[PDB]
Amino acid sequence: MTEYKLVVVGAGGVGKSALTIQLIQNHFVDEYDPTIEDSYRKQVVIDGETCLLDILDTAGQEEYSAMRDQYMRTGEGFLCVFAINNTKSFEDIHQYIEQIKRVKDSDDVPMVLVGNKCDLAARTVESRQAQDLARSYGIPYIETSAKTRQGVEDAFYTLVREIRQH
Ligand SMILES: Nc1nc2c(ncn2[C@@H]2O[C@H](COP(=O)(O)OP(=O)(O)NP(=O)(O)O)[C@@H](O)[C@H]2O)c(=O)[nH]1
Ligand SMILES: [Ca+2]
Ligand SMILES: [Ca+2]
Ligand SMILES: [Mg+2]
Repeated sequence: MTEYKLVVVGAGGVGKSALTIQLIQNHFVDEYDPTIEDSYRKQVVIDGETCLLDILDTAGQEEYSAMRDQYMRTGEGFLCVFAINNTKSFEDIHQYIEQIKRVKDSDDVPMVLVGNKCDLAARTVESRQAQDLARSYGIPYIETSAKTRQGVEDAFYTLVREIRQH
């Protein structure tokens, strides 16, 4: 079947694994469990087509930035996640996008900017500023909550569609 190599990237703690676990396993990891590198392969039906999601869940850890070039090379589409209650993760997310473009020698690589944790009250990143960043890059912006599942399928399936229409 058609396969989509998705990579989830972003600062530590933004909810990369929670987004993936919510998508693939229909539940929210309310727990501390840092990722090194994790891979999920789930066969889904998206707009009537059977396809294999091959999702690589990466580490936000401040080191491990050598293992990062290798999965950016192989990755087909990228979920670029920050948390709407963590301005630093937003500020850091431009650096991931830049590294994706450098490692893939392209600025037309399918990407979705994801503002996660949108259930929380103490938001520190306004949707308007996330909008501008996504617009400045030519990529959609989608807010998610891995806790309530809001926007989760939307974020991942839009990424698949960005790949399909690329
Ligand atoms: N309220 C809320 N908490 C969330 C959400 N997503 C993740 N969290 C919480 O935030 C923490 C970090 O989640 P996690 O998915 O492990 O983040 P990560 O980006 O995968 N971390 P790492 O880079 O270390 O692998 C956990 O306590 C998790 O339950 C969300 O959508 N809403
Ligand atoms: Ca290069
Ligand atoms: Ca181009
Ligand atoms: Mg994780």
